[PDB]
Amino acid sequence: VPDATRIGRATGAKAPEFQELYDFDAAALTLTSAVFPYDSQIHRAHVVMLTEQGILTVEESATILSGLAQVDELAATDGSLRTYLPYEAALKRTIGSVAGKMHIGRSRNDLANAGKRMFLRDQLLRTIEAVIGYREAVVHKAADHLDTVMVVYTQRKEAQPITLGHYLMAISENLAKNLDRYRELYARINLCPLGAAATAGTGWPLNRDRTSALLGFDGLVVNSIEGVAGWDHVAEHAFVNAVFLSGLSRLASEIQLWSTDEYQVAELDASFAGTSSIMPQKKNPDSLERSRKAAFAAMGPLVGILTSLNAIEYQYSAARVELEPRSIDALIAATHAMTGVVRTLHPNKERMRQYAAENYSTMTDLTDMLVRRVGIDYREAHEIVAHVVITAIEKGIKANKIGLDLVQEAAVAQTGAGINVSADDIKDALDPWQNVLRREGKGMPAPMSVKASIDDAMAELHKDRAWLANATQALANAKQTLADSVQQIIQTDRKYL
Amino acid sequence: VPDATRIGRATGAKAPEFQELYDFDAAALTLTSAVFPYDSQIHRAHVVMLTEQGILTVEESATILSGLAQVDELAATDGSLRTYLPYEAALKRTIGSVAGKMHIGRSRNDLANAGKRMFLRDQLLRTIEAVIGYREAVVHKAADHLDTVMVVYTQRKEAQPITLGHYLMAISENLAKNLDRYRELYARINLCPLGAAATAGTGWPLNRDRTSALLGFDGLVVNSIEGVAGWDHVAEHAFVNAVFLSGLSRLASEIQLWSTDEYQVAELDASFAGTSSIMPQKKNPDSLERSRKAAFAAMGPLVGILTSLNAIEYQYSAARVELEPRSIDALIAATHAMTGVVRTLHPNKERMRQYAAENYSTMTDLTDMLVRRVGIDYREAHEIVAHVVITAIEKGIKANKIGLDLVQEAAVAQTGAGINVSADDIKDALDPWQNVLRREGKGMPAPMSVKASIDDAMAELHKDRAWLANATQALANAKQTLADSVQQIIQTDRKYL
Amino acid sequence: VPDATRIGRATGAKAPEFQELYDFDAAALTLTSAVFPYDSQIHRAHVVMLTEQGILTVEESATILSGLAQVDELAATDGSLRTYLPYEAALKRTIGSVAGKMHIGRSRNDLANAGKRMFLRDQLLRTIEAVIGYREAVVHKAADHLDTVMVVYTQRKEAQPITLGHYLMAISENLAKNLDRYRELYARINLCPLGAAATAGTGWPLNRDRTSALLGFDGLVVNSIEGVAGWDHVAEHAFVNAVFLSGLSRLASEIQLWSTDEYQVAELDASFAGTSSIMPQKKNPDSLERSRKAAFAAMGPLVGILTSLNAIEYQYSAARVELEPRSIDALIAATHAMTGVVRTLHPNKERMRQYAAENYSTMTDLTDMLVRRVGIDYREAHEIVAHVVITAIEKGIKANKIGLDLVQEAAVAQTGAGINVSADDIKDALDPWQNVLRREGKGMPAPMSVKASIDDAMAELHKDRAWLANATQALANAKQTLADSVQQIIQTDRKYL
Amino acid sequence: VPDATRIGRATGAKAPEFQELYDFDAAALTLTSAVFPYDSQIHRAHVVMLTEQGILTVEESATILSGLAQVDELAATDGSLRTYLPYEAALKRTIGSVAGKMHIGRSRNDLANAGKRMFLRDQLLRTIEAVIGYREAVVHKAADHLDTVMVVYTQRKEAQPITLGHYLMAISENLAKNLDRYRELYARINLCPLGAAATAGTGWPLNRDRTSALLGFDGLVVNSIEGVAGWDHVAEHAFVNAVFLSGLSRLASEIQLWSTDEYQVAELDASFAGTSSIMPQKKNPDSLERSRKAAFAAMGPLVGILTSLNAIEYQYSAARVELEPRSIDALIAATHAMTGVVRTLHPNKERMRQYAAENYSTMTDLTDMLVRRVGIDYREAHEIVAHVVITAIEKGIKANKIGLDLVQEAAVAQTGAGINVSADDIKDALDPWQNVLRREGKGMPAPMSVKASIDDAMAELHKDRAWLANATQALANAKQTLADSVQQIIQTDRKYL
Ligand SMILES: O=C(O)/C=C/C(=O)O
Ligand SMILES: O=C(O)/C=C/C(=O)O
Ligand SMILES: O=C(O)/C=C/C(=O)O
Ligand SMILES: O=C(O)/C=C/C(=O)O
Repeated sequence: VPDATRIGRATGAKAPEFQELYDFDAAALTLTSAVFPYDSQIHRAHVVMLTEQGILTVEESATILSGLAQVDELAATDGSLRTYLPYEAALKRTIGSVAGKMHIGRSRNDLANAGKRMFLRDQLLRTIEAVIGYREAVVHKAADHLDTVMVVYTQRKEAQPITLGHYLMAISENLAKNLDRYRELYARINLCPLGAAATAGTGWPLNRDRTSALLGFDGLVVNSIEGVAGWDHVAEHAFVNAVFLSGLSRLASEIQLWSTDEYQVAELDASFAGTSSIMPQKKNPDSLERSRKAAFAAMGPLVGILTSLNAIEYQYSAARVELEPRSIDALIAATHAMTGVVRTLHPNKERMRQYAAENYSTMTDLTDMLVRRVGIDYREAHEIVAHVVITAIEKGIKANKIGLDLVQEAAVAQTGAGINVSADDIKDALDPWQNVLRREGKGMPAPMSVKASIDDAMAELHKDRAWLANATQALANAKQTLADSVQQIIQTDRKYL
Repeated sequence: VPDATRIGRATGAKAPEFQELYDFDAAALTLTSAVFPYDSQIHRAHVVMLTEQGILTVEESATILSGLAQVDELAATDGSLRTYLPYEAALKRTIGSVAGKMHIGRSRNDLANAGKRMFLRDQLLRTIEAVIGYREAVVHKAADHLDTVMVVYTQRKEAQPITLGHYLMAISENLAKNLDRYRELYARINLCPLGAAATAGTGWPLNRDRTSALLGFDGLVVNSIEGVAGWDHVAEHAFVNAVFLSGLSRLASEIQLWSTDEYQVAELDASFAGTSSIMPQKKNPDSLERSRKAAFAAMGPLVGILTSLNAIEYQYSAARVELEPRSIDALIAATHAMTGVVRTLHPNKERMRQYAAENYSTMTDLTDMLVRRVGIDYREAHEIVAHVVITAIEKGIKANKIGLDLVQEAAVAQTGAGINVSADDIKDALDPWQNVLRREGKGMPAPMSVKASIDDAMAELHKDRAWLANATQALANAKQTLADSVQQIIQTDRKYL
Repeated sequence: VPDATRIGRATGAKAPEFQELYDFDAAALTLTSAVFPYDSQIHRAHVVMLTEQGILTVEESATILSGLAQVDELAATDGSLRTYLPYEAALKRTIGSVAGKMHIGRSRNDLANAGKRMFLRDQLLRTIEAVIGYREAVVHKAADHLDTVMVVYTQRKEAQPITLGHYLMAISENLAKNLDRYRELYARINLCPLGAAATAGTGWPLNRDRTSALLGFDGLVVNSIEGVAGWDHVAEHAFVNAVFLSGLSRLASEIQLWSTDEYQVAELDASFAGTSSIMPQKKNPDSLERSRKAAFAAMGPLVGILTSLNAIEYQYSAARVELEPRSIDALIAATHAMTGVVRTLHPNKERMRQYAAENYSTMTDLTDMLVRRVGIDYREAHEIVAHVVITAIEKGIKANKIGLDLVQEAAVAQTGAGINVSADDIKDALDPWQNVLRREGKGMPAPMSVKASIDDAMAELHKDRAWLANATQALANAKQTLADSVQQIIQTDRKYL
Repeated sequence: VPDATRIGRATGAKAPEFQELYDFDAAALTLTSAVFPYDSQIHRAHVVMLTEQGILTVEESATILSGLAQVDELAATDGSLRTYLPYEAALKRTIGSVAGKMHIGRSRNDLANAGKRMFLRDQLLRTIEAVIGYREAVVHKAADHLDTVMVVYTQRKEAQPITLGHYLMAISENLAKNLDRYRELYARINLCPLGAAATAGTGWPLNRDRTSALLGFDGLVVNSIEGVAGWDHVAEHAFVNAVFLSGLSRLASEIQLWSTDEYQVAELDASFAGTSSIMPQKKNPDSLERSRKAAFAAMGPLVGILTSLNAIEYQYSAARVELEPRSIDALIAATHAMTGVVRTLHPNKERMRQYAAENYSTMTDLTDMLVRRVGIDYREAHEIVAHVVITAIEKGIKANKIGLDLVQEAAVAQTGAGINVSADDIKDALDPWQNVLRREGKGMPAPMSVKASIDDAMAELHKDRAWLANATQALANAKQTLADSVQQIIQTDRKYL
């Protein structure tokens, strides 16, 4: 059975990244099912620490640890075992009364806070990975379009000539700062609240540092109230998602206008567009609009979470709103979709140049030339060139057809006086590519300036990947260190007891 | 004329911090009037750079710079001159046509982005200052209440014994992370977009680094589109305000419950409470409720800003929502009010202790003691002690009156078997102060543990103040460097030209 | 296997309404799966109308209609068939090329708008039913507590004496107005956009009224753009949900304070409370806090939907955010939970009376008595009684122990003059039940006044149920009328063709 | 001094409605100053009722009423007198101790709730007036453009031919339903809470109906708790503002795309456009973007209000967020601005027609013609015409140049078979005006169908104005009835006492 939406102008298959936008909602896990595997890691790390602190015997610990493996497999198909007390009771039915001792010095409150942090932690690295891939495609695309002259817009009106590469590097700088936000957030998510128990700690002599290290945390949530009442990292995760996706909506919207039947300065790759069930001419920006949809929806969790925090005391509370898997899955799908949109975008270079040459985005350079050549102030030069545009539009004269006669008329009609410039000055001022070349300072569209920004971004991207690789490897090491400690307890018991 | 609200139980005057909550709304500036002084600084810094780049003659520059001082004073009483083009036109009427040259290589777009950043920058240091003062009062208050035994709550139910000092250090840790958020934000606000002009830079050879340095920025917004389209720092400023104030609402709510007629474990200082026009018995938490009001209201700008970014392209746009002075003023007023609330709070130490001793928050330690002494698992010990509580409540027996007989009954009724513990074990387990002393690990309420957290917080507070002092001094130095460069141009012209 | 959370003080099973709060998230349908059955109703109603308009032959219509039944059953187990074009293609594979004719004069745009309206329509009647059951329990509970004297609070401080019945009838009036909001919304949801096709209608001679009537709509969305671009009913549905649940959060919060260990003026029924895995004394308000959680979360869809509308043009758009089943399911679960909370709530009548008599909520009546008996203005009487309270608190004198001596002292100390009232006047003024009886105007807590409000509410509830019964029956009639028309076409073909 | 922004292409003056967008922020009142005049009306109405109930003597009443006039005039220049207790104290200093008796049976709680309702009530009629003027301009504009053929868009892609009049009547239907929302809200705002006093009523025998009638309310908020705790009408006012403005943003956005340099199918009137300080060619949609800005900002109050309600109990609370004058003023300014935008919009009729004829929006009619003429199913006809478009685009053939040859090729290439249609069938199918004429059902763009919608809208507008006139006159009558009752008391005292 084929994809029934790939009819008419919707040729070929959906790009896989495009298809993600349609699949994440039905495939998303509940928070309970997403967090459960991390809870079972906490059970092991907590039991190991209890053993090392002499609170559990090795026999007790080994019996518990082996039971966890059994119940975990039961919970793979029995969802009722994915919350704590049902899980603890199933462990009791599996290994006996000793199961109850794994909760010594512990509560559902610090267990849940820690487990949710571990889930958000992995999802944050997953997000940073996707955002890096987004930035990579943006920069790589820019490197191929240093000569792609086109107009930049302000207030949805043509402003001045730039290049497509110059535009994309604005997105690169946006993404660099959102990656900073995410990395800054990671340092606050990756703190271990275990040891706070209900909210006040415990009399049992826990080693909170050992539990934290075994679970991959880089530090503690120290105060025990903050350990269970702390929720700002959840709100912040929701916010960075929201603000990052607002910039993704803006690019999607920008490309959607580029790809209107009226602009026709860019076209979506067939693999990122759909069509209509009724209108055969439609090549619809489904990828862009469903990406924006996800950006709008990300407003919801942010408001729900902050509302819930505004509604309570500084306590553990079951009334706090969560950041759910389906919200994060939507962000990833949208980020992947726009990664592919950018990679496969087809700019219409000729029409881009045509607009730059014909639709008066070069008038600023004409104004600047008057100021530079004859020394009038900018406001006076501005009034003259404005008159040029008004007259040119009235007469149907494209910007690249503006000449000495029209400029002299405007100056006379506006000041009563001619103005001392040549037809070559005017010609050079109205050449959109010369407009680009002259804008060669930092962050400006001249190829050498955009090229420099690309070089800096490629260096920053290397550091982005390095930060991600180190954070990921640190978690993998701790997770392996924990698995080793678990088997060693089990082997010690099997061998000597 | 006296404060007519200070009647009956509302004795004395409002604390000044309390009064701030009533004054900020009517006293708040428009964004235009708040940003205008920074725009005039930009005019000077931009003109200086134009002069150093040989774009303006010294005569032109000096004439402009002296005119700015004149128009600035006019704008002190003529609000119509607080937007750019009216200001430029007034400068033209004051010094002549040369006024128009101060806009060379510049736009309202990068002028406004930079000016708003300078405003938010100062307001961010103002906020960091206030939050530091908030944390100082919280830590200083904690240092005086290491022995103030009281219950901590979870889900608005008494949980376990702690101390007031232990609770306040949860707030200290919350504020430390919000100070990190604010400092992280500062690095993104303190970037200079000047030189982007409309959105694509300019052909004029500007020195963007010089303009940035003269205005106190620590770096550039490089890409010219990002310079004018960039708005994420505004959304982020709104967010940190929102999440920080949500924690302030939670403390306000916590104290409001403490100070209910039913809890009576704390009382507001008369200078932070009001009364009713009809009910003479009322001592109302006006300070707390208007502080929460400001926290709820801070949700608004965050949503408005993010909505506006989700609604546009990655362009300069006049449709973007701003963070306004009155919102920031509300945060400061609430932060100052809660600073004073915490400083002057009157805890009722005797009733705090009474609840800890009588209302069963010590049952966990009783449970832990069974596990420790006889070795039963925690779940079984938990069921027994639960039976103790049920029976004690039925019989009207306060927790500190629970003895050997009642514990043995519960064990028998629940397991058919007695349990091997002494009356001294039970007595020690139900002593709320011993509950506190036993919780002596990291972040737990034992005095030595809270004392350690205070010591660390005092060290962190020293670094908070140091970061603030350095950031503030850097702006003062640049502002003085700019004033010097302005006079030197004016003096050079007066002397030689 | 038993409910492992029902341990210790969590006796018995969860009330079913309580359990709903734990089940709705994992059980919720996607919007696609929830809307799909309504789409298949639209296919039938649209085909019937095409037949009656002579666009389809009876043979064609009968073949299509019988195929719909076959594909519907396939889609019961094949989720891929729950969007239109896969469904249309499966119908094609089932009955042949004629399947494509069911889309004549139609689009996915007006099909989806109509199908989602039908879904929200049924969910709105479901919500109105639940809210009615909520109000019924509130009023019925009030009828049993006309004598249950207790204090009302303002700003979380005891204010004046009322009754529990009086408080609950405030909730009844709140719910009456939310039922008006919902009924007003229903009239805007129950409009049929079918016939708009893509956005501009069609050349085919459709009978839009017939399609609308067959699907239970009470009218048309006339303009074809509004038919597909119209989305305000979705935003409004989200809003009424949000504001209704904010009042439910406020009642939940009110009861949670009542049931604190410090108030102890009400207690949750065991079937609506939980306990702690660590603290055996906990009787936790899980029902209340998860109900508030749902109220906070309802903020999310409202913001997401409105953001998406603010982000587009007045067009059909795939970027619009939806109101999803899981959000509505959460509201129902919370409404059912609070319905049972109210029904089974255990007020502590004796302690309610004690607070009313002892904690100075009667001071207003004492003030009013001075004004009435000696004729002083209210502000002067207020200052005297305030002095009474201050002195009584200082001396540890409960309000019901205030006598002639203390009142005369305050008057002297405050005015230098005694005051002409008797000890019987004071006694009557400080009697909390007399406070209630004297408040006998409209909407006041006196039994006869609350009884009147109950009578009016019982009459309004009869009209609520009548409106719901009529709306529900109208849909059932249209749905049966449609099923009949479908079989008749099928029978006509089988018999004559 | 001229408007310095009216330079270059920004010719003439701003339209006054355009200028409103720049003035409302600095001119907006605080809520305190906006509500104060209504509070003084309440003082009079409450005193009158106290007199009629025999609680005040005529001498007392007359002395108070005359003092109110004096203090009101003082408060015109002394803002400190615009809150109750300062006002009451100034009245005391003016007429003596008797001033305190105006507060008998009353609180700041029900005074403030009622006063804010009266303010929102007037602002709601002001809003309904503005929205009516908005709808009038939309319908009147539509009546002049029944022949203005143009394409409608879906997903920002050309869809099918319509007319400008047809598009505007979608807005008319949107506004009709928002007027229903506002009128429905009015019935809930226009309820009087006076008589609730603090929250529990009073022992004084007030006539709540008389006070309500004197102040223009159409009924009571009955229950006294609901009278002071009730806030849903504030949230609802914020919501209708938000959803109404979201539709205004969508029209603004739609027109902004129409007026891009690339569409060029409409142009703003010079009086609703601005220009750039740097780019002389700019004709900027400042009116549209600042209108959308106000729509985004309206999200803020809605979220702040609902958050505050979610944060409290069902009590009077000072923590509740308000709907402020500046938010309402922004809506009015945006509504007035878009009223003028629509009135003065310059459609480019020739280019509108050109797009309709050339850019393939007529392909649906071509598809429908195949189905109608040869009887193939719609999906097969759709695939053929899709092939026509693909081939036509490849060959650069405008839609109106598609002929018999190209259609036969597509049919052959796609089915191997020709198709039995004439060149005249194709020609008629591709004629965009015939596309419009054929869409003649209800709500479709055919002139006779749009004309009918206009006739119905003109009838509905007459009823809109009639509802507004009646509501306004009812308030004017009550306000005059109150002024008369005040003088009569004053005259009775002056004459006989
Ligand atoms: O699939 C449809 O029926 C319409 C799609 C569109 O609006 O382009
Ligand atoms: O000032 C009043 O009238 C009431 C205050 C309160 O509710 O406590
Ligand atoms: O279930 C727990 O571990 C704690 C519950 C509570 O905070 O009361
Ligand atoms: O006024 C300016 O400087 C730029 C305006 C624009 O972006 O069009």
